[PDB]
Amino acid sequence: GDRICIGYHANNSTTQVDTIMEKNVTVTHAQDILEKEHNGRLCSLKGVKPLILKNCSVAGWLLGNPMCDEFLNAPEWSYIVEKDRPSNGLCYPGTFNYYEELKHLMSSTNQFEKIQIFPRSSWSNHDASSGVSSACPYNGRSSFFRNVVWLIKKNNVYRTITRTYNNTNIEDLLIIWGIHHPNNAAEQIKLYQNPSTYVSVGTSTLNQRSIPEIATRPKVNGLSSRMEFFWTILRPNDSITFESTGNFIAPEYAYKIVKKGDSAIMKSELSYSNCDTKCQTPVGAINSSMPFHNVHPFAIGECPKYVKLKKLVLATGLRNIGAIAGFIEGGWQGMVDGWYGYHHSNEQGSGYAADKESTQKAVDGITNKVNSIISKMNSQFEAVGKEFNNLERRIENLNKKMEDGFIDVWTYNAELLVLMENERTLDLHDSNVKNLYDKVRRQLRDNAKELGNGCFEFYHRCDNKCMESVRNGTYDYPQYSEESRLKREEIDSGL
Amino acid sequence: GDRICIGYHANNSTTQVDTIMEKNVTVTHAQDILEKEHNGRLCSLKGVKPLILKNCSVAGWLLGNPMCDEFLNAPEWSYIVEKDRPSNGLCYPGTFNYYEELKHLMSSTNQFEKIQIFPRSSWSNHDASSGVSSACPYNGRSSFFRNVVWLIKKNNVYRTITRTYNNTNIEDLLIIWGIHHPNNAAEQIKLYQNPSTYVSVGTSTLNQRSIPEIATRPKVNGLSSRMEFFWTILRPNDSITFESTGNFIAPEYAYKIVKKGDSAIMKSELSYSNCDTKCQTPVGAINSSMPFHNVHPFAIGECPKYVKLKKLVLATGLRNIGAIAGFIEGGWQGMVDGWYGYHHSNEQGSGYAADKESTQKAVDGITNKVNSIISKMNSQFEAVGKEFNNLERRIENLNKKMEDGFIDVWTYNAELLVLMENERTLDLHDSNVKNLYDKVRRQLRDNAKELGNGCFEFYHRCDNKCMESVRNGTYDYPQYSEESRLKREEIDSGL
Amino acid sequence: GDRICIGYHANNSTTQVDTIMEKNVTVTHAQDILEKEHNGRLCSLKGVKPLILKNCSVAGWLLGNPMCDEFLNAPEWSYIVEKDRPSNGLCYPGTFNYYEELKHLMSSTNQFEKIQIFPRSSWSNHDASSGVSSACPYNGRSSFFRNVVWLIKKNNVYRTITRTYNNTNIEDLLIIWGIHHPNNAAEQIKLYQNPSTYVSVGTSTLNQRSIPEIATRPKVNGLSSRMEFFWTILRPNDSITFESTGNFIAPEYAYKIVKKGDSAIMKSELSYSNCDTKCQTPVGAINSSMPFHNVHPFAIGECPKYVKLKKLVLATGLRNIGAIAGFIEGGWQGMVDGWYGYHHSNEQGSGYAADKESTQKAVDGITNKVNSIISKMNSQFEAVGKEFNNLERRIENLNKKMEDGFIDVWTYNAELLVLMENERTLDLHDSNVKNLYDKVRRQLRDNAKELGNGCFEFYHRCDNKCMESVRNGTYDYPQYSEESRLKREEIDSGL
Repeated sequence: GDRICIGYHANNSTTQVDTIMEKNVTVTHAQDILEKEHNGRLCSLKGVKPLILKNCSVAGWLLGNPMCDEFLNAPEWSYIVEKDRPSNGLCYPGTFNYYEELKHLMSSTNQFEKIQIFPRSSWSNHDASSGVSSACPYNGRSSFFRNVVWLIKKNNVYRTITRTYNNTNIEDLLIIWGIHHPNNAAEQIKLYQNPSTYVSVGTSTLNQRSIPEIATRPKVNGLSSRMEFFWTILRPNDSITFESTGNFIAPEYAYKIVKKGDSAIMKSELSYSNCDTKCQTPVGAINSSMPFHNVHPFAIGECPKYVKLKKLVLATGLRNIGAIAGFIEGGWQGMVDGWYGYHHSNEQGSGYAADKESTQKAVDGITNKVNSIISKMNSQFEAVGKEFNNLERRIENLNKKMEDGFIDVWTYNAELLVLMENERTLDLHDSNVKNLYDKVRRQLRDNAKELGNGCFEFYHRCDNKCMESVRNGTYDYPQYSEESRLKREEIDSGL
Repeated sequence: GDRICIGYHANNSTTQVDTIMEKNVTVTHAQDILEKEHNGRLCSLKGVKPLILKNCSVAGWLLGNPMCDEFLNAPEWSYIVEKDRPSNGLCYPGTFNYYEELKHLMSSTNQFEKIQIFPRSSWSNHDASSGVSSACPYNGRSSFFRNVVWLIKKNNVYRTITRTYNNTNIEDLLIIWGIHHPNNAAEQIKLYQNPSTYVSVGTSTLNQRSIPEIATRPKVNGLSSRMEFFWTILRPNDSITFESTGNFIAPEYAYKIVKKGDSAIMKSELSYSNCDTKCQTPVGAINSSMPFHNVHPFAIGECPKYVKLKKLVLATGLRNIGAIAGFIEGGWQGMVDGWYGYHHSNEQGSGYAADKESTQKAVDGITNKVNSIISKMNSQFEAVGKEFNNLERRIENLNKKMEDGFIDVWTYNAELLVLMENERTLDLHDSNVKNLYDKVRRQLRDNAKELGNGCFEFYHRCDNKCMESVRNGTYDYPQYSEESRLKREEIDSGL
Repeated sequence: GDRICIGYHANNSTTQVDTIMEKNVTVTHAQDILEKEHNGRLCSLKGVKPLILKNCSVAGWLLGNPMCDEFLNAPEWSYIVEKDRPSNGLCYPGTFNYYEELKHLMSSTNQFEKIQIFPRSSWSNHDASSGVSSACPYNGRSSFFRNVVWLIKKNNVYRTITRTYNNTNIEDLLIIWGIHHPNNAAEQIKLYQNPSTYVSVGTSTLNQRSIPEIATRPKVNGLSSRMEFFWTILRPNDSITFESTGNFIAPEYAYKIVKKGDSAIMKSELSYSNCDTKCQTPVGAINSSMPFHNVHPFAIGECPKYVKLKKLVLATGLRNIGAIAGFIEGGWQGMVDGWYGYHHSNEQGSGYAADKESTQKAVDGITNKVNSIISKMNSQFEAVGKEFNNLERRIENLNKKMEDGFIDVWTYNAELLVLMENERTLDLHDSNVKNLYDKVRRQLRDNAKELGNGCFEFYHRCDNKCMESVRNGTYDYPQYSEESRLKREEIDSGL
């Protein structure tokens, strides 16, 4: 009898970590840091709803394709949701110049107020009612974009238009107009009389004469004529003036840009649910508590940072071992309120006391290391949505390589960070047990025999209140030096 | 007599590694991981040949510059090889609209099938034979692009063309046409009669009237007129219709895009050899066995990852030391089938036994660390070739900075990874010898004296079959405790 | 009496470092590596001055806006300085085609030589003197760009211009011309007679007919007409020919590109001072001695690498502790010419000798580790300035994300590098003290008692010239083995 042992925590845990060196390493304690679940709904972003375009495209909405619903309330949004291939775009076929630029402008803007600038009834000298087509049904009748006017010759006359709007607002105004490209020369004259026409737009920034390009094209949504649209931002206290002799698709309404800020155009097939999140992805929303996720790269909100991994587990405690007598043979499930500690084995004692001056010293710098790790990726790359047209493949690929590029880097970074100070979290625990041992050996010197198992046997009488002298770093050799002085010469001369 | 020593491997190796701390550190074993050789040929890519354009540019090929050879067989390719400045481009001078976009389309496509769409003999109302020029010799005669037709007024008449092709194929069709820009008004009328002409193209996606731009320009390849070309992808079950009153350079043949996939347009001056590779660079092919190379950034195939370094050597074993008696003084060339081990020195023995329960435990986690390192760069940036025209410098520089950017990052990553767990591979070996020592000391306790050289001398009789008791972690103190009990009191009372 | 202790340096230092584990860790020695000061001036770059555009924009300079001063001396520059919103741009309002491309060309070019190509007095058949406007005052009179000529009908005639310049120079020539867009058809005819006009330019590379676009626009700087400018680089031994029937704004002077190289267009509000630097940022210049700075991302010259941090401090020495008797209790302010060492305590001695064979061995591999760290970021991303127009937002954001992207990566890299081998610099010092201790224990074996405080007491007579035997690794056990042999049996049998 008369012993003392130095050992470490063990427990029911089966949590597993990885390092550079080893795969699958059972530990006492560890934190998962990778979110891999989503709710598969689309939700508001911290109280603020998305604009859900339904089966409509941004052009359908902005121009007022009769099939799309205007948002009369002038709502603010958190993001914009567009199906992958919407069905309500340019119902009248044609092009929409710098369309993807306009889409990118939407991503920095959060609220529109639709404003009349040219009332549909103020073109006394032209027909403002015949401009409808079988390509734009509203309740089955022929119709047309609601926010622009197909101007057409009145009484076989087309008096040359010159008309100005002064932006007397505080806000930028987004204005859209268009031009008509007919099938053939008979169709031009039947609509706008004057055989040779133009649409001229002027601001302080933009100067543009535009000309009808007559060709013979396939029937899209039923027609061969096309309609090409343009757009501009009119700054405050600037004016715009349109002049045309035919083919001019006039704006009636402009869009006040009333709130700029963080927004997004998310391609998703889902629809709205009564639900709120801090983080939305196109295939559902995230419980943004953990620092990394792998659900989707195009997540918006206050989000965890995206890494392409299947698991990412931080180690925080010991490995896990029976495990009898001392630290060399494993850890003690019998220690509970501490990570490293002791075992009495006394004239009176049993054992299992924890050294908390190095146990909370350990839970100190690892829970301080833990969030230090989370915060140094505070600045990690978040991807941003963008679109490109069939003649901008190179930049679309440039953009794609850049975003895959950074995700790969940051995925490597995140993994190598966990793998590495996982190996140093464990290498610390070992070093912490090994140093507990040396602080008791450096006090109990002559008066004890090193058992080689991580325990010591005492050449003296110990006493319970003297084995806190060793736990407290207080044990004085002299006060029982003279009792050990004699007993050991008895072993050298025992049996 | 009566000793035992603990030591490590040493060998004839002169291989050298680096760490954060030290340069040039001789080791027993190490793996080079950086490929720096190439064969200077161009080869097929795993059975599949490159399309070698010879002295021709992609436009020369596609349009059929009489100097370039068509590929009648409709072959599939692995990559496309274009000299840096080809000599057979637009032999008739002019421009080729969105040329670099078309080049980028080639990089995702692997096979064309040339298809007639408008046979050269089906333009009854126009001259299809006079359209040749002295800028396009074939065997010294005047000639012209073979895949397009220079249509010219027949009998001083130019009846207005309107002609349609319906893509009744499964595949995308690449179609090329062009327009003619003459020197002066006399030259327009002499060719196409009608003084004012146009070329109109329509699909469901594209609408384009095109107009002859007459100017007075320098003589390129001998002429002052120019010819401007356009192109489009016609989707399946879509049609295209061309309408023109003059200056129209008609397509005869279209290109079926019959195989899309991984391809590339490699600028290289070399020519084909009878040779095959897993990895091709513009200056030669790579023996793609090692994980990194530094031959060229624009390598394609299954390739090692590119880093801008001159050397990259992983450490896998001990440093390398004579080195007499114990581990404190160096390692033992006399140990051979193991990294760490022992030395007998017995009543009967000599020495040199290896501790394999920690020697393959070491070759375990380092050859497991080795390929763990290679695989975490599985996702490292591979560069992709792109071209830009003289008015897209900014993006070309954007693209260049991005690709240099990522290479710099991944070069830093690769180096810091080797340097760092090189220092921990060695720091492991030290720790492994130092722990072998402690497992024999923790068993042979009283019955041996620590010599300070990494050896122990026995206060008892050892026995060969008891010095595997120490190698096996089986040595019991008691079975010869009583013999050492006495001998040591004899030293304290010896001479 | 009769002792010896092993300990480490301590000092007056209060310098603090960080690691992954701990914040704020006092040390003996450390190097700051982050520059955070600037002088707030703009200076020459290693003898070579900037071109300071003052209240002028690159277009104002190049075209010769009467308000901007030509640089008659043909100076070379190091960078170009442009205010954020200059006030002297196109004084005559209009556009400048591919303006941002031209700005990007300036960044690779270092010297212009202005060259006459078409003297203002060589247009016999047109008025070369009436082309001035109230939008371009020089000393209050009406004036105009000095490097281009507003050509106007002479005597109600406008003879069709055709005029050629052959670039007979070694250098690329930058040439600028323009076209005039009038208010209305009355204004066209009053200036250039011929109602329908064009401006045609031809080189071997460029073919361009250009047409006046008459519209009704707001009054910018007082006018509603606009003027649109173009530009091209004419290669050596190529020619350019302009042909026009009206509205043609002719070049008089071209710019020889006489020196290409490293340059930049820095947006800054400051002005020149008599001052020189190796590194300039828009808000001032940097003392480019340290390896990192955080002053500004758009710094040019030989510069430290930019990281977004507030501090970055390398550890190079010990932590800092009284600290009495041995290494377990702290370090000794009394050791001065060394990091680790000893303390005599002798029949004659006092103490405090330094072990320099492991002290310069330590200052060796850390000052070798220090600059190894600085050099592995030799290849770190340096940002490059670029501009984009209101219809290139997507790429501007692409460009912005790329440059923020790399800065974030390299900022993470730099921090994780310091934090990590700070922890291994300190973990080395500990290991170095702990190994000093073992080399004296492995020699003084039986003849000394381990005190547990990092000191040993001698069972023998020591001698000053024998306690360099322990510092030199020379101490032989035998020469005083027999004196200790006896004394220790006296302790076991003392009182």
